[PDB]
Amino acid sequence: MNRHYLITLTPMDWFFFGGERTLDDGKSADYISHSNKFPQQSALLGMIRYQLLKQHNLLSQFPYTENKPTEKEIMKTLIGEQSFRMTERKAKSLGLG
RNA sequence: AUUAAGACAUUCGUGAGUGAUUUAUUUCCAUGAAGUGGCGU
Repeated sequence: MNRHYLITLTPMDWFFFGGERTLDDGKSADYISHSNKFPQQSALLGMIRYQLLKQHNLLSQFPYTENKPTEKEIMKTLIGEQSFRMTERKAKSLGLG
């Protein structure tokens, strides 16, 4: 009913985890891009959602579509209807699928 | 779907320009074209 897994990630090559991308904003990029030693938990959650959408073959491919609202419902109940945001940081549930 | 995706440390570039294997050095030093007469007593 509620199965728990342990997921181990083995780096097969050199990895790069993004930073602030800038000490300011506007249009500037950073000439030196530094790698965080750890990814954000948002990255882990998005990886889980993407892999779940890969197992159940419901992926967003090539320009743009509307994804067959029944498929929209199944994707909502699989991965949730929304990404990780800190607006719902006090919500009692993860809000995902 | 995850501070994400795309991005050759690459383009142009003669190991080239000036440079006498030249300067100094006697094929020279020593050396007899010389030696001897013979026989007919």
